[PDB]
Amino acid sequence: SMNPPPPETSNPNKPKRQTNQLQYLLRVVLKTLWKHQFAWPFQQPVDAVKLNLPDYYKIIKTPMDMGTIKKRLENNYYWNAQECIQDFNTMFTNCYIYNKPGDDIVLMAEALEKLFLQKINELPTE
Ligand SMILES: Cc1cc(/N=N/c2ccc(S(=O)(=O)Nc3ccccn3)cc2)cc(C)c1O
Repeated sequence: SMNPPPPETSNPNKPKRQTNQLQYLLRVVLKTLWKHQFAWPFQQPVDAVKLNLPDYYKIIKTPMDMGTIKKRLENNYYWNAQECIQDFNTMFTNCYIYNKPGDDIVLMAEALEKLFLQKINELPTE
């Protein structure tokens, strides 16, 4: 199997804005996660070809990753903070669906997700 195309990151037909929450999501949340020691599995789409995971996109129908999220933020692709938060949650969920408890990658996801949730608890006002 081929990899699916990556998620769209730009769309001139989708309205754009910058909000304090979206700024925080890029500058604090994304950037903090991105530099973490456990970020590497999550910095780009899962390359099921390169990793020889033929079933990955048979199981995961809503792929998402931080590279995509970063580009969406940088492109002002999101209108609502919740769209971005949802993308992060989808990314984590995919990991938990595909992988098993105690797998290194699941422990990595848990740790990154705990940091993510901590940071979104600090989202500034609307
Ligand atoms: C979310 C997710 C990621 C993944 N594999 N991801 C990668 C990402 C990057 C590399 S890397 O080889 O470019 N960089 C590395 C590889 C190992 C340690 C540090 N950096 C390898 C696997 C595999 C699975 C199932 C999965 O559910």
